[PDB]
Amino acid sequence: KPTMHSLRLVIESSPLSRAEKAAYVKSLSKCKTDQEVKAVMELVEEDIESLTN
Repeated sequence: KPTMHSLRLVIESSPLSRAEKAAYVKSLSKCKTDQEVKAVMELVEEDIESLTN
C-alpha cells in the first residue's frame, strides 16, 4: 500500500519553502535501504515542527 512516491507527496504537501524543500528532496532522493531513509524521514517531522515553531 505505502510507497516512495507517497513520501515525496508528503514533502510536496507540507507548507515548506523553496530551499529546504529542494535540499530535503535531494537528500531523500539519495535513499537506498530503509533505516537510513527512515532517519531522514524523522528529519522531515522535525523540520515542520521547526518551521512552524
